[PDB]
Amino acid sequence: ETLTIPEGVSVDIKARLVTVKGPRGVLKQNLRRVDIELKKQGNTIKFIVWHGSRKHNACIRTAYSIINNMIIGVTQGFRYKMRLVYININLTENGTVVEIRNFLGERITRVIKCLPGVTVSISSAVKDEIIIEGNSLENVSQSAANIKQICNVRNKDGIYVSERGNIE
RNA sequence: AUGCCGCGGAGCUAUCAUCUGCCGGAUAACGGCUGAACGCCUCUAAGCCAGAAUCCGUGCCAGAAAGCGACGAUUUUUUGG
Repeated sequence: ETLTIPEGVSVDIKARLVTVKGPRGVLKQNLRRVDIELKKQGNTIKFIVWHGSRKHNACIRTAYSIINNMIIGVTQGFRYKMRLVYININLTENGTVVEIRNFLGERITRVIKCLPGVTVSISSAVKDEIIIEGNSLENVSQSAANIKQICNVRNKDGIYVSERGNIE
């Protein structure tokens, strides 16, 4: 369990931080969640443990898995497919905020502001599918979950969601 | 002991009259995201969102008579300063 580092990646450890750099951009996360020592070998990262408890088995895994996500985020995307199921539905909003209209004919108009590093490009490749992309896996999925949650139906057709993937 | 009756300005007064009465934050229940342990799964393990007439504020009332600031003039040619 010594994950390595690809070409053109600068991993730095500083007060339990991960700040990997990449041509796609910069993406960082606070890792003040693991009480296990971190050692940087230059081309690989190793998580030594010493007589840990049961919770130590989880922590090294959680630190490891989040480590892997930063590495994929160097020069790879995190595209998510959306779905619009229906009264028809429409999306019209600019920038990193998304608005929904005619959701089951409701007069209300909702607003959804995506987290930094998550962008919508109002896809037109196919009917009823808007790609959402970015590097931060947490924010990219969090923005997508926010759109689904706010598109709620009360009392009781249901509105589902498509698959995932990578881009770039 | 306001003698009695009509009207009676002013004032007082009427849900018998008229005017005026917000939006911010943190949450509960509960629901999602990144993610494990228990090599899979799963909202939880750290964390991040969303969230009620709830709670805390801004707003409204008082203003500490022993909380405080800015500013003005400083007994007038007697006498005091």
